[PDB]
Amino acid sequence: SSFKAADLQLEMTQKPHKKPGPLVFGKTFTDHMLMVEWNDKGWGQPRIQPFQNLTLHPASSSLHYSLQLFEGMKAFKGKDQQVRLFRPWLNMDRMLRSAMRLCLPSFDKLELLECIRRLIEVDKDWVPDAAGTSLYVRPVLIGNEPSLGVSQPTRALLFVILCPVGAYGSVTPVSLLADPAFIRAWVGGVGNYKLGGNYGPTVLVQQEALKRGCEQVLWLYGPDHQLTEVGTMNIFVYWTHEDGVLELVTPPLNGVILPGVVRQSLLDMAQTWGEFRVVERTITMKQLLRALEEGRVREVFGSGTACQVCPVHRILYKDRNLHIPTMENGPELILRFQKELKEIQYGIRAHEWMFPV
Amino acid sequence: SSFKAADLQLEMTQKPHKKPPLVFGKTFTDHMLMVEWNDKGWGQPRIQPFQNLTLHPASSSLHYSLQLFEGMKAFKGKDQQVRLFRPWLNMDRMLRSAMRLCLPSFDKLELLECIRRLIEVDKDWVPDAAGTSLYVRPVLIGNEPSLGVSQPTRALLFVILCPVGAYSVTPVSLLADPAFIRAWVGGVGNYKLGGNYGPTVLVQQEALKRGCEQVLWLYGPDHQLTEVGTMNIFVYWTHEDGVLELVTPPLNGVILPGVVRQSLLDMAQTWGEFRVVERTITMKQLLRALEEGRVREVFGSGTACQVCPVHRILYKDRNLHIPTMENGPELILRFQKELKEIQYGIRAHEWMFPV
Ligand SMILES: CCCc1cc(=O)n2nc(NCc3ccc(Cl)cc3)c(C#N)c2[nH]1
Ligand SMILES: CCCc1cc(=O)n2nc(NCc3ccc(Cl)cc3)c(C#N)c2[nH]1
Ligand SMILES: *Cc1c(COP(=O)(O)O)cnc(C)c1O
Ligand SMILES: *Cc1c(COP(=O)(O)O)cnc(C)c1O
Ligand SMILES: [Cl-]
Ligand SMILES: [Cl-]
Ligand SMILES: [Cl-]
Ligand SMILES: [Cl-]
Repeated sequence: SSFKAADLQLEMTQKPHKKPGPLVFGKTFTDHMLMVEWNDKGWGQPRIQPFQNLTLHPASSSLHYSLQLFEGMKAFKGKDQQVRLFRPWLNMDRMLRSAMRLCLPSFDKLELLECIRRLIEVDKDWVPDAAGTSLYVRPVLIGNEPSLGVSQPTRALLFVILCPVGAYGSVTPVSLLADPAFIRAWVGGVGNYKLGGNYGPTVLVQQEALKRGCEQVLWLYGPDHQLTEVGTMNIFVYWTHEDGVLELVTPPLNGVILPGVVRQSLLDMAQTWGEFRVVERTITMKQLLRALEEGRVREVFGSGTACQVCPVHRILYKDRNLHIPTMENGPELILRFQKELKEIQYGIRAHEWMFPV
Repeated sequence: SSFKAADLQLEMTQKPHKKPPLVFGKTFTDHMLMVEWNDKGWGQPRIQPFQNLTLHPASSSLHYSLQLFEGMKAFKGKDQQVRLFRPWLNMDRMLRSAMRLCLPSFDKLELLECIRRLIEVDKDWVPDAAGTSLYVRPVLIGNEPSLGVSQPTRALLFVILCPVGAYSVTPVSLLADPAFIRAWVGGVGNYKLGGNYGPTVLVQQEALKRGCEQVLWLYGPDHQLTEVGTMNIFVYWTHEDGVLELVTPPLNGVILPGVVRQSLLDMAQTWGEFRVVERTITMKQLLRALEEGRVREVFGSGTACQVCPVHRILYKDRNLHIPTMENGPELILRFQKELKEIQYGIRAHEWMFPV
């Protein structure tokens, strides 16, 4: 029933744009896009087409009832000009889970991956090769039922667009607002899926953080103020735990955590090293407060595709500014992660995580 | 800064559609309202032929759900006068929604007049059979062509219209499973935002699979009854203190403040015949009240279906008969009678806004 890469239709652009000569994340797009339509006849043939507007019926359920989901992954170009995607199978898996949660049509993950490979191959010259640059890949699946009844759509659109990017200077630390009034996601909810509806409501919360002199939001959960995420990034703490053991901890996948690809990759790398405990456990502000008083915290940071690994130096909680000594500790773990990831992403070391285009 | 109705651009259709049993939200009228917002502020509002939207693939409406909507009804009286039901409350709510998603503010009375003009142009689409109306669907979306999660510098406000029939005293069954969560305290379930709806589609499919028609949304360790489908919930009973009462859950974060809900509270409070309260309702209380024969009627309220009775609730594996229909339903019938008198201009009333 899935659309097939074997049926890919291609229309080259006749309005090719000049590439960037200052890359602002997510604002510059390449010449082509993928588009696939689904209706009562199933999936149509996939097509690579020139970058262009979507035409939607004004009642489209994508716009009224948020039948929408997305992905985000990067492709990187090595010195030899070979382009490789970073662990894209995980994004495909996550995308399909999102689709099922929103009653959107199923597709074949490898068929989509091949279509995306073909699209990036067409726009290969858009993938920059300067240090710290990449191509951001944005798949999207939206419902497209022209009806105001809240219902499973009988029509949908799957499309993929591409953006050359730089950093989002990838080792500049940030300050976080930690206010329990704002709740990103709830157990039994959809916070662990990459659905559009999870993001729009955060915009005002981010504005409030800025107003309070902070740069990003630390999302707290539950009566014990668990640290869940930071902005649109997973949170990690490298510390000596209350039992005396040095560990890297991140919250477990209990429903309010988006299971990041970078997150998983950091756990995977640190487990492979075998040099300290690597654990998924709830982290509370009580534990962090005590650990900071007792000098046991080394580094705190967010993980995610767009910004990679970002250090945190301050947390504002219950009107008090908590200094986080991440930069004082190197930040050694952060720098090590960034170096090993860069070697893999740009092909300095062969690795099964990279998917060649 | 707001767009002004005085600046309205009118483009009449050259291809009118053939007019219509009306199925909710699937038939559209000939025209729509469109207004764009960008760095220069609001453009001039426009009434134009119903037509597709053209959106940049990076539009923040489609990636980060920078989208909200409204729903309200216009009614045509016997003499063809068309009137909107309490539209000021929808404009108020729409603006609260806009602020919550960092979308641009607009002047509520300017939008109302633009909407009046649109309905006037499409006045012949407003049906006048008993139980029929015109459903008005305003929408505001962010339209920033950027993958950054940020306040948009572009937005689009549009309004489409649907003639509708019934949706009106046929009772429904509800699935009440605490696994399902519509909204949480500290969330945005109390705003009419697109994001609150998409996740419910799968849950509604589970309700159907279990032989029920709609979802009774439970919340909290005490299994509070919050909402029913996309409708507010009311219970008419004799409470544990022996007092006859109409109760609906309070606006404490997980309840969408319905216009019909407020109207029912206003109406019953004005009668002064029984106690009318906003208080949480738990399954424990309902189970006990059912066993003691204290429950008279349970129903949902909302624009598309008005007031709908409930006759059954499946609470996990236990099937509960709700005696609404054996009790008249006297309250539901009275509310429906009085609202009809007001909506269709039988009785002049400040709740109605003439077109
Ligand atoms: C939703 C995926 C695309 C995307 C949008 C966006 O706005 N951001 N912002 C990010 N990082 C901001 C940030 C910096 C430091 C900390 Cl500790 C937390 C958040 C990311 C990423 N990655 C991202 N992605
Ligand atoms: C979200 C606004 C438009 C809209 C869509 C939709 O699907 N519905 N469904 C409704 N009612 C179903 C229902 C019937 C009985 C009970 Cl007890 C609960 C829900 C309504 C309405 N009103 C509506 N509106
Ligand atoms: C996308 C996302 C992440 C993790 O992203 P990866 O790029 O898969 O590592 C974490 N949290 C939130 C809220 C996200 O949207
Ligand atoms: C719109 C809405 C209501 C109330 O609707 P009114 O038509 O304003 O009475 C109640 N609950 C939910 C979930 C809604 O979307
Ligand atoms: Cl992998
Ligand atoms: Cl998960
Ligand atoms: Cl009013
Ligand atoms: Cl409210």
